[PDB]
This record gives sequence, structure tokens and C-alpha cells, in this order.
Amino acid sequence: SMIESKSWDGIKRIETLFIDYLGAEDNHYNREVTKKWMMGAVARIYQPGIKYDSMIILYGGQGVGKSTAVSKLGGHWYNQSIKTFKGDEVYKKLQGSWICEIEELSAFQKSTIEDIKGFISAIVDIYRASYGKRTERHPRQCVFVGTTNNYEFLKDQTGNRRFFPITTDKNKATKSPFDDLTPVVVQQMFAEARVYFDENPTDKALLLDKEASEMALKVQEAHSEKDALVGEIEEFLERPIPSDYWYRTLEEKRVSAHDVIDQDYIKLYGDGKLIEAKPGAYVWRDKVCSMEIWKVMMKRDDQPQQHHLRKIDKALRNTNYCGTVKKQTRYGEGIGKQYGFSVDLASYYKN
Amino acid sequence: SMIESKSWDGIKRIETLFIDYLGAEDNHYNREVTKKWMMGAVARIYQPGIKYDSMIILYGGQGVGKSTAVSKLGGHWYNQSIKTFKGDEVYKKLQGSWICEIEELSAFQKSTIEDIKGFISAIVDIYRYGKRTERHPRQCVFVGTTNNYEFLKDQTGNRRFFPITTDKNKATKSPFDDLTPVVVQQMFAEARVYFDENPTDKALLLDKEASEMALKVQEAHSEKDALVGEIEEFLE
Amino acid sequence: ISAIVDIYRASYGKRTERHPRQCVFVGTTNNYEFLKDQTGNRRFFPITTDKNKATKSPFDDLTPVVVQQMFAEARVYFDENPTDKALLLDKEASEMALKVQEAHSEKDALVGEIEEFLERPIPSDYWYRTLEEKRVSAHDVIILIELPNAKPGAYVWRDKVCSMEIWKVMMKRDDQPQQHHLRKIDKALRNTNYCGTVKKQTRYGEGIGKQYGFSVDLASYYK
Amino acid sequence: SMIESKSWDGIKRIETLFIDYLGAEDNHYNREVTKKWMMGAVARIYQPGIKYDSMIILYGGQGVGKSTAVSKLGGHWYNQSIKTFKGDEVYKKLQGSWICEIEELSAFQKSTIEDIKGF
Ligand SMILES: Nc1ncnc2c1ncn2[C@@H]1O[C@H](COP(=O)(O)OP(=O)(O)OP(O)(O)=S)[C@@H](O)[C@H]1O
Ligand SMILES: Nc1ncnc2c1ncn2[C@@H]1O[C@H](COP(=O)(O)OP(=O)(O)OP(O)(O)=S)[C@@H](O)[C@H]1O
Ligand SMILES: Nc1ncnc2c1ncn2[C@@H]1O[C@H](COP(=O)(O)OP(=O)(O)OP(O)(O)=S)[C@@H](O)[C@H]1O
Ligand SMILES: [Mg+2]
Repeated sequence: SMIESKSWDGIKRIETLFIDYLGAEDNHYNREVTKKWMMGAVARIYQPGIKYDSMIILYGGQGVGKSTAVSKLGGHWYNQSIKTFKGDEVYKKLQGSWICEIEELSAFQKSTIEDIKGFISAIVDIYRASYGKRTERHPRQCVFVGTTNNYEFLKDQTGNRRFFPITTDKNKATKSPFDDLTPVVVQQMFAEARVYFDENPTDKALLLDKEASEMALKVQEAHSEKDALVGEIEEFLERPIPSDYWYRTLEEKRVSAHDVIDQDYIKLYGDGKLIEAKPGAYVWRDKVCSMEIWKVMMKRDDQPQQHHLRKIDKALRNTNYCGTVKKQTRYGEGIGKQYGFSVDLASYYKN
Repeated sequence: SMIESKSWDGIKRIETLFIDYLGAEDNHYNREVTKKWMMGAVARIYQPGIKYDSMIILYGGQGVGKSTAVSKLGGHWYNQSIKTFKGDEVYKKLQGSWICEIEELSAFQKSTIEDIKGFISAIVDIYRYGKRTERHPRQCVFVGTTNNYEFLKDQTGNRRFFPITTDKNKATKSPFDDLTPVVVQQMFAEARVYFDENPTDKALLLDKEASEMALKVQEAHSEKDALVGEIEEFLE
Repeated sequence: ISAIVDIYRASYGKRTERHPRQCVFVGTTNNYEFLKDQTGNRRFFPITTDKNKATKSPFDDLTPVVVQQMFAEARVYFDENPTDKALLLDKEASEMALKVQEAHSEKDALVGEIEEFLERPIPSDYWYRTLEEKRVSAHDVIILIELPNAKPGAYVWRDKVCSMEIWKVMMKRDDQPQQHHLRKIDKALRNTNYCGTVKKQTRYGEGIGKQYGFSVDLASYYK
Repeated sequence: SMIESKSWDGIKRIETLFIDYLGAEDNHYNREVTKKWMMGAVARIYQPGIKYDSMIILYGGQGVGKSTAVSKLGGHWYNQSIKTFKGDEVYKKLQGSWICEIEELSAFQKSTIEDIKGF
């Protein structure tokens, strides 16, 4: 009834919603993502089972007004009680809720990425009523928008395509959500969203544009917490190692791997190099092991725990030089016969 | 109804399920384990309370279409909304589910692996307005989809998790366009035929050589502990 | 604290009802630095009480008549403008409240150390140096162009800062940092006024490699 | 009902159960322990309070079929649910099971010496 209370005027408000109410930059990504979120909300109202695994995340200052803007859009159906993603109670809390706010991403701290994906991407809520006799099977009519104050809130890098961060700034806000997001204005926003959705009512219409998706990937990486080990591993792997390197003891292996030459002095020919008998003296690395990284690159002597090599293996896989399958080979006196990668520096030395 | 909606003509689709759709290897282990998985699914449908503790696990990139292929196989009765595996209410989440998929985005904790072992190991569920209504069937068959290459930690979990390595650019058929309800129905009819040739749980087990080289695969997908080699070098 | 509605189902209830929050919160503390947030604490309003400066005693003088009179006065003031905006503090009160909240909050001592480290001029060839050379040159104490008792342009202002550069050069630590160390260094860098807020990938050196870092602008410092 | 469903013919297959099905050596210790284990199983299903502190641990390769032999022995009453000896959850998973299997002795890794000895 609210959506159809008034016909849309034609003012095109939803695209610049967070742009001029919260100060988000006037990118194509922001416009597309806010438009798609509004259409997704209207779709979940009109098609209660429609698929939608996206969610907006609003980053900004303490006083910018993110929660107030979400509350105005939610109105009576706004939800502020999703503090966890586990248990059967939250699905009951999503009954009369349409716009749901993961305030401060509090649930994120408690939950795991799999739980977040399962909660966001669900379609139905299977639970019996308090006094009913039969399970009710309510479709999921709620759409999720989270607000945060921490810049680097996406700690994981495996599943992050769902979250679309938006960077707000109070100084950039032309309007104010406190007195300008009147119920008539949100009604006119949702009317426009309904018009756009009706232009093509399908679950694929809620996906982002190709250019919008291309910026979305970059923004998700910019808001994702990075691993600084992979850069160090890559720099260590890019060092030419002398020929007959695996036949040296560990003590001289460390000094050979820690004699660093500038990349201008390589004087390469694709594979051969004269670092200034010289052409064959040094050669690119052919293999690397997690234990070799532990003992040679980090100059460690204590026996490493399992999680250290788990982290080193993750870093080596994230490295663009190493593959993904591990082969068993002898590495040296301190490393022994180990499962290691086959580093191929083809991406490197193409300079 | 769907499995018996149409009989099975001779096409031999059961063996090359994940090979030509997810770019797996044309290996005897892959064919045998995919065939046994489909037979286990149709057996759990037909002989509801059966002993089938195996679990296909698919490894691949972020977009090889393993979850899409699993959803295409499951249809309406595909399930992914299972994230915790210990407790009592979990058995309620299995009511309308046939193919349950466990997706591992980030690395599972050591407890979660034991939880999924003890979950897929069950063959019966108990729920409830009288007579305790023991939901004996347990028609569910489980498939996991993992992002990390090395997902096996314990030696206990081996011999029950059957990993399959899925690659891209080598898949003959696209899972987004070629897994249609007709083809999956024909595959399940073929599985019905093969399982009905020997309706027993012993028929769901792998071939002897298939199992012995499944041991090799499970070793190739497990953590290495990296210390036996150093001790060997010290001893040498 | 900021929540306005609680959605939940009562003990003997039919549905998960929405309950507007009719309660107002006050806290009493004995610790001084009780605010543990460094980003901001606008909602909290620390009031520093002190006995021997109390002209009246809450144990004897706060009779229910007195509190009823206080709440009647509050109702009068609110009814002068029955709006949420009326509840907001005065423009001067807000400016003083910002200072009070930062006074009663916990401080990140790493931020000052980071800022001091970034203020040291570095040799023009700083990035084309060994890690030990970087530790030697950066750790010395040192008229946009500088003359630290040398030729002009031998020392310039820093333009890139990495968390691993902080970990390896400023702290001079050869230990491999846990992710919680680099998270703290990243927060310290973001709270720095010289440092920006968006990280861009660039290669730093032999021990650091190609890693995401900030472009640092010392315009505030040398001016 | 199953135990006395059919009388016992004098075949003498109790003392060599693990000997000729799992390949254990033909020691006197092996025969005695497996015979006493089966006698204790029958006792505990007949005299529920009987005191039987023993439990047989089958050590062997990963293909000898220890779990298979144990499951065949147990029948519909075989249990592999137990994973730890801490709390009342183990007692609640130990009620409807005649034979309980400590898979890979995982519980032994997750519990103290005193806890496993008491349980
Ligand atoms: N009626 C109002 N008129 C103007 N400003 C208001 C009003 N109500 C609250 N504010 C101010 O708006 C800011 C709080 O708005 P919120 O929606 O809580 O912002 P937020 O950025 O979501 O906050 P957090 O703390 O990050 S959840 C504070 O500066 C308040 O003083
Ligand atoms: N026509 C298409 N339809 C659907 N997805 C497509 C299509 N073309 C490419 N894709 C991509 O294929 C992937 C589909 O994979 P999913 O089934 O959603 O999850 P997945 O393949 O299992 O990967 P993970 O590691 O589990 S998230 C997504 O990354 C899509 O962007
Ligand atoms: N028909 C068969 N004949 C012989 N061996 C078989 C046959 N079917 C399966 N196996 C093997 O028997 C083993 C089955 O494992 P289980 O039943 O748990 O017994 P197990 O050998 O103790 O294994 P674990 O890991 O120690 S519990 C696997 O090694 C299979 O390869
Ligand atoms: Mg807020």
C-alpha cells in the first residue's frame, strides 16, 4: 500500500540516495549499487522468494547518520535486532522486518563467512508459530544493509562478492537524513524502485551492471583486509639463486639467499643471466617449500608449528608465481625431503 | 516420481558427471566415485535408512560452477542452509532436503570436520505429538564444495571423504546451460538401474583398486606435517 | 545504547513483537579511562563527580518530591519542543563534549610513534637500499627541499608507508608479524593525519616486497 | 532374542574371532582376551550391572577392516557416535547401543587419563 500510495513523479531519487543523503561519492558504482538495492527490496516485497545474496555496507563517520537513513527507509518495518547469525531465533526476529540493519556489523564478529552467506542467501524461514500446530514456511521478504565505522571490515578474502561497501562523508551530504528523509520522500523513492523493477521483474535484473561489477570487485578488495606475507614471499622468490644451490648447507643457503642484487644488474636473456662462468652461475628459482621459507627466508631455527606452515602455504598459493599442486623433492640438510611448489617466474623477468 | 518419470536409455552419463561438467580428470577413481555417489543418492531415496558414509568433495576455483552443478542435481530438494552440524535441531533442517551441500569458503575449524563426520555418519533421526516419531529414513546425501586445496587435516576423516579436483577450460559441458532437468533425471534413472542390479549397501562401496588409489588421492589432499622429511634427512 | 526498538518475543507471546525503548541509560564508574573506542564516543557523556564539592547530599535531600519536581521541569522543557532534535546538546555543549569524550577515552600510543617516524627525512635513494641500510638510515634523527648538512635533495620527505615497513624498519623486528600486529599498525597509520586512508599497491624493498601501503603527505609538518 | 535364536554348535569360533578375521597373531593372550570380551558382552546384555573394566583396542593398518568387523559383530546395535568422554552427552549416546566403537581413539586424545580411566 505504501509503494502504490502515490505514482512516481519522475525525479529519479533512488540512484543518488546515499550520494546526497549520506555524502557518498558520485561514482557509477554507488549509483548502480543503491539502485539495485532498492529494486531488490521492492522485489522481495513483491516476490517474497526472489533470490538476493547482496547487501549494502555503509562506511562513514560516527555522526554521518547512516543508521538514521536506514531507519527512515525501513519505517515501521526497520529491524535493529540482528546481533547474531546463529540459532533459530533470528529467523523468528525477521517476521515483520523488511529493511534489516546489521548495526556495526556486530553479527559479523560473532559469525563465520559460511554462516553469513547462509543467512543472507536463504529464501524461506521454516519454523512453527508460538501457538500453532503446523510449520509455517515464510518466504524471506527482508533485505539486509549493514552499517560500519571500521574501514577494513572484510577480514576474509574467499567469499566477498556479496558485500558492496559504500563510503559516506557528512561534509559531502547535500541533504540531511534527519529532516529530509520524510515518509513521503521514502515513499517516492520506493515508487521509483517499483517502476524500475516492473520494467523487468526478474531476479537477474537485481544484479549489478558489468562496469558496476568491475568497480565493485576493486572496492571489495580495497575494503578487504590484506595479507602482507605474500609480498615478502614474492620478493624472496624473485631473487636469483646460484646454480648448485640445493647442494649447499643451510647456513650458506641463508647467506646465498640473503645476498640481494638490484634488478637492474640481472642482464637477463629470458632464462640466462649475468649478475656481474657468470651466465650459468645464477638461475631463477625452480621450486620452493614452506619449510624452506621458514628456515631460509625467515632465518628461523625453532621447529615451526603447523599453523605457521599453513599460513606460509596459503601465502605461497596466493603468490602468482607458485602453482597449486605440491610435488615431493629433496631441498637440503635442514629441510629434507618435503612437499613443495614448482615456482615458475614467467610473469617475472618479462621486463 | 522424477527418478521413475522416464526410463533410462543407454547413454552412460553416470560416470562422467563431474568430469565433463566441472573439468575433472577422466580417471577410474573419478568415474567410480561419481557413479557410487549417484547410486548412493538414489539408494537413500529408495532404501531410506542405508549405510552410506561417503561424501564427494569438489575442489576448484571461485567460479568453476561446482555449487551450480550441485544445485542443478538437487533441484527443488537441494539444500545448502546447513552450517552447524552438532546438536538436535539440525535433524529438523533435513526434512525436505535430498542433496545437502556443505560449502567451505574459509577453512573449517578442527571441530567442524569432526562435526560433519559425525553428521554424515548417522542413518537415523529422532524428532517429536506422540510415539517419538523417529524419522528413520534419512534420505539425505551429502556433497561438499571446498575452496582451499588442502582441506583434510585428521587421518581419521580419510577413507570417507572422496575429493575430486575440478578445473576450468577443460569442462566439455557448461554446468550453467547443460545440466537440465531432463539430463539429471536420466542420470538418476541410470543410477536407479545400476543400484537395482544389486540393492545393498555393499554395492555402494568403491572397487578395491578404486579404494586403494582413493587412499592416494586422500593423501594428496591432506596436510603434510613437513617434519617427517626433516627427521629423515637427520637420520640419513 | 543507540537502539530505538527491540524486536523479540515475550515469554508467553504470540509473535516476536517490536518494543519501543522507553528506558534511558545512565552508568556509574570508578575508572577514569573507561571509554575503549578510539574512533569516537559521541553517545557517551562522562560527568566527573567529586565529593566535598556537593552542596547537597543525594542520600537525604533527593526525596521523591524533589525528583518529581525535576521531572516536571524536564517535561516542561521537552513540551516546549516535542522533537528528538530538542534532545540533542547545544552547539557549544557538543564542542565541549567532544573534548570530554576524548579525555575519558583510551589512547593509541602507537600513533604518536608512527607520526614521529614518518617525520624523519629519508635519503633520495631510500627505496633502492638493503633492509639493513634502511634501518641504519631511517633510525638517525634526520631549512620541501632539505639540507641535513648535505647537498640539497640528498634527503627528501617520505611518500610511501607500509605496515610491514613500520614492522621491519621502525620497530627493527626480524620476527614475522601476526595479522593482529599489522591490523594495529594499519589502524595507527589511518589515525595519523599525515597518512591517507586508501592503500595503493607499490613495491618497497627487499624485506618488504610489493605490498599495499599508504601515500603519506607531510604538508602539515614542514609548514 | 538373537543370542538364543539358535543353539550353539560346537565350532569353537569365539577364541579366534580377531585371529582369523583381522589377522592378529595366534597368541594365548589374543584368544583369551577376545573370548573374555565376547563373554563380557553377553554378560552386560544379560546382567546389566556386571563389572567389566576391560575394552579391546584393535591396532592395525587402515585396510584390515577393524571397523567392519566391529560393525558386523554389533549389528543394528553398533555405535560410532562417541567422540569424547566429557559431560553427560556421552552417557546419553551410550544408552541404546550394545557395542560402542572409539573411532581412531579420538576421545582418548580429547580427554585426560583420569577421565578415560573413570569412564
Ligand atoms: N533529529 C536529529 N536531527 C539532527 N541530528 C540528529 C538527530 N538525531 C540524531 N542526530 C545526530 O545524528 C548522529 C547520529 O546519527 P546515526 O544514525 O546514529 O549515525 P551513524 O553514523 O549510523 O552512527 P554509528 O555511531 O556509527 S551506529 C549524531 O551526530 C546525532 O547527534
Ligand atoms: N551464466 C552464468 N550463470 C551463473 N554463474 C555464472 C555464469 N557465467 C559465469 N558465472 C560465474 O560462475 C560462478 C558460479 O559459481 P557458484 O556455483 O555460484 O559457486 P562456486 O562455483 O561453487 O564457487 P565457490 O568457490 O563455491 S563461491 C560465479 O562466480 C559466477 O559469476
Ligand atoms: N570387499 C572388500 N574386500 C576387502 N577390503 C575391502 C572391501 N571393501 C572395502 N575394503 C577395504 O576395507 C577398508 C574399509 O575401512 P573400515 O571398514 O573402516 O575398516 P578399517 O580397515 O579399520 O578402516 P579404518 O580407517 O582403520 S576404521 C578400506 O581400506 C577398503 O579399501
Ligand atoms: Mg548507527
